Amino acid sequence: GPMGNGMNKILPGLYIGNFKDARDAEQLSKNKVTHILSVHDSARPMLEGVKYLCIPQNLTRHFKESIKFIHECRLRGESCLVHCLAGVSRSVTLVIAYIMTVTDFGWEDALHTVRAGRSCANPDVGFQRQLQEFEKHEVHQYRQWLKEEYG
Repeated sequence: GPMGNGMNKILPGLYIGNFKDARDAEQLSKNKVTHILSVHDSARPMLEGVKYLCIPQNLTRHFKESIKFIHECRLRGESCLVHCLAGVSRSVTLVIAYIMTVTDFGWEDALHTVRAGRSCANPDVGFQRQLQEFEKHEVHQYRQWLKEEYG
């Protein structure tokens, strides 16, 4: 459906879901989620036991902090949930940017990867164009930055 069927594993330690999934103690416990990257303010208090990164549209300027947050979680064997309102566009864009940086993928191959786990994934055209620009002008330096910081 238009807001998914629950939070979905994309890669080991990386999940995408909607705002409801991000408050679902049963899903969070089952998927051992200890980090949440929120691209939508549910107006509800943060949960205990979880490290948050909250992003208040230009998402490119948030790629670096988002990738660091996800990557440091995954390198320590923990699990991160990225969510927005529907888990279709905003969170998906951030996760595509991450996949592009830890692989040699362009944005379309990264979107294929997200859709393999979360079939409702569908960034809106504005974010597709930001990801196109990212693929052409910046992902190669992000890839080098990741190697210099984390080996």
